[PDB]
Parts: sequence; structure tokens; C-alpha cells
Amino acid sequence: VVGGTEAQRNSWPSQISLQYRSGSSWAHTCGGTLIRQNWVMTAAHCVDRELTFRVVVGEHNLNQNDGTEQYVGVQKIVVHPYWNTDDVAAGYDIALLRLAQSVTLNSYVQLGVLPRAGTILANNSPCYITGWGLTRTNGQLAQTLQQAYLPTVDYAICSSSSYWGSTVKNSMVCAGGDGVRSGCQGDSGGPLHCLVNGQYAVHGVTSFVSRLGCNVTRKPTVFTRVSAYISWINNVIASN
Ligand SMILES: *S(=O)(=O)C(C)(C)C(=O)NCc1cn(Cc2ccc(Cl)cc2)nn1
Ligand code: NA
Repeated sequence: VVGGTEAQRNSWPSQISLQYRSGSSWAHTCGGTLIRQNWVMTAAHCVDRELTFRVVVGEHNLNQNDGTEQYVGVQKIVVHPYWNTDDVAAGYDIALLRLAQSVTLNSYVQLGVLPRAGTILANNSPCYITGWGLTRTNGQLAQTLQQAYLPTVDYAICSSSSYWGSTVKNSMVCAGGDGVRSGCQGDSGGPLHCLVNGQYAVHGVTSFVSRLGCNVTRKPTVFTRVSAYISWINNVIASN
């Protein structure tokens, strides 16, 4: 997250860190959202490389023991069957990870609330991106979870020629684009939390940013629109 602020420890308890094994240790690669005690929602592109993954829930500072983390293996990966790693712009950038064990819920570990199927946010709706991704274009990961206020940019604006054009689809949510605040590498897979009827719900899964930089005017961060996939999510959970 570029242009973010450090999140309070208990603010976003559904946020997870998706990590892969690197030598004798682990490296953060993506965010995700805990949606059941044994299921995480992330981006399909986060699992394009065949690596050993783990999920960390209750995480705040990646480099330090917070006394709140639970570490769990990934037992099954279900990518959307229409996902094409060579065509991110086509959409379908969503995957479900079945965890090897059910995590325990507490003030630091809670299920993310998903939107009602079909919900589309009005332009300029209030949302926050969270993650440990880069804090500057070409920079380094955040040590502590960051948040940034990223109001939505509706489809008509986002898919217009001076924004993303045809690359953005109606199955995506755009947010931000103010040139200062944005998602960045390593936020992918994580949530966009949007305030609807007084409750925050996870309306986006971070999918891509501009090749030209993370915080670029009129290149808002682009997210998979969770409300386009409610039936798919429920079908996966019920059949696995
Ligand atoms: S996201 O918008 O943050 C973005 C820019 C697409 C991103 O940085 N995604 C992170 C990501 C994760 N993976 C899979 C991967 C590749 C290589 C290695 Cl060593 C581990 C994991 N690809 N992009
Ligand atoms: Na920690």
C-alpha cells in the first residue's frame, strides 16, 4: 500500500498473509481474506507458481512475533476454472484455499463479510485497501499492516479511455487513482473493504496495478468484484 497509514492491530481481522517457502524461511507474496475457519479467498494469480504456501492469520508485523498469529498450511487450491494467467484483464482472478486446519476465531481472527451477490457500488463509495505490499513503486514491503482510503471509481469511468479502457471489465471493482494512494505489489489477493449499510464488507480481491507505477493518476487499483462470484464461492465450499 502506497500512501497508507499503519492499521490498528484489531481493525481488519479477516486479513491474512499468504507466504511461500524461501530457503529455510518464508516470504510474504499476497494478501487474502479468511471467509470460513478453513477457507481463504485470494487472487488466482497469487498461486500461479507452484510453491509450498502457508497462511498466517492474526498477523500484524511480519518480522516480529505479535503473540496473536496462527500459522496454517494450505491443503487444497481451487482456482476459478476460467482463470487464464496470460490474460489477467479477462478477469476471474480469484482462488479459494482450503486450510489444513480450522483456525480459531478471536479479536484478531474473524471471517470477512462478503457482499450480497450482484452488488455494485456507486461511484466514489468509501473503501479501504489493506495489506503488507510495497509502500512505494519499486520499493519494499511494509513491515506492519497498512490501510489506505480508496474510494471506488465506477465501471463507466474506470473502463473509459483515459483510465483503464477495455482492460477493466464489469466483473472488477476499481478504487483510488488519486496519484498518491494505491495498492502495490504484495497487496494482491487481499481485501478491499467497503462500508455498506454501516458494515464493512469485502467487495474486492486485489488483482492488478499499472505497469507504469502503483500510484498513478487515473490508473486506480483494480480488484476482482467479489459480488460477481458469490455463487462460485458457495459452490466450491459446499462441494469441498
Ligand atoms: S498485485 O496487484 O499486488 C500484483 C502487482 C499483481 C502482485 O504483486 N501480485 C503478487 C504476485 C504473486 N505471484 C505469484 C508468485 C510469483 C513468484 C513467486 Cl517467487 C512467488 C509467488 N505473482 N504476482
Ligand atoms: Na508478527
